[PDB]
Amino acid sequence: WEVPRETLKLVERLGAGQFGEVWMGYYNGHTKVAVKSLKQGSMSPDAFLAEANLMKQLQHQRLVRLYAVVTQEPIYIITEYMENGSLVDFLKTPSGIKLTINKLLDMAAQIAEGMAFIEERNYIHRNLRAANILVSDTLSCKIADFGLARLIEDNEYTARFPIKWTAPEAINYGTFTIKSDVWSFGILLTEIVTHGRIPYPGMTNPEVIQNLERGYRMVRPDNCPEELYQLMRLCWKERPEDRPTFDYLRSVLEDFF
Ligand SMILES: CN1CCN(c2cccc(-c3cnn4c3N=CC(c3ccc(O)cc3)[C@@H]4N)c2)CC1
Repeated sequence: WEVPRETLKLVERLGAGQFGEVWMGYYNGHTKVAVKSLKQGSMSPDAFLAEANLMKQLQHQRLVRLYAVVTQEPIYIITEYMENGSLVDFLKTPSGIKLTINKLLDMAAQIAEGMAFIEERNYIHRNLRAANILVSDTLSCKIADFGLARLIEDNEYTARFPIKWTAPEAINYGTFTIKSDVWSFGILLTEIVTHGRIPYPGMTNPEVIQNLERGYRMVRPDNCPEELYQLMRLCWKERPEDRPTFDYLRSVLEDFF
């Protein structure tokens, strides 16, 4: 997986944040890639490279594909390039805003498909939200930053804490399982149908927490199909055992229309 830095030309910076940068570049002259580079001192090379190791372990059409790593300073992780960047941002563009419910649900289904694979392999995401989904030129969706031992923020590698996607038992006890990812997925569905609106709009993180102690659930978003809302409400059942599998979520979303 290790390559000489010479095999890579970084062309254009796509973002910079607290822990490093992401660039568009070319690999072996012809392959368009994205390159995540570590800012020295942010974390150890091993902590950074764990993300690459997880992409080695889990390969799937709905998961972001690893091409290579460079393990001398600055450390690089090299992946496939996704023309439409992060789903959370794409949804806010002219093209994104004009997507039909049909196409949005196809995208939700692809995300449930990738999560169904993670579930079947007995991994967890822990960081599931529209920010961590990448979108290709043909609107195919790929899950990034899965299986990490840590919770990530959106400003680490671009200019911009994810309490709003976190299930109650994870807030209260630090219990993270595939069922807390199912919770996060229900929140992600609200992002998809509102063309990228922040969850619990006009609540701060502490207010969300106070509301969840009282059993609060977001209302049906404007224009959201009622059946899709009922799917959301299943993802948000208080007890993790009452939440559906991703296998089921995928099957419902795939055949939705
Ligand atoms: C016209 N478009 C051009 C591309 N733009 C854009 C903006 C921000 C990120 C991306 C973009 C495209 N691909 N990727 C991106 N961001 C992070 C990636 C990544 C890299 C390494 C890693 O370990 C995990 C994830 C990745 N593959 C693309 C969006 C607008």
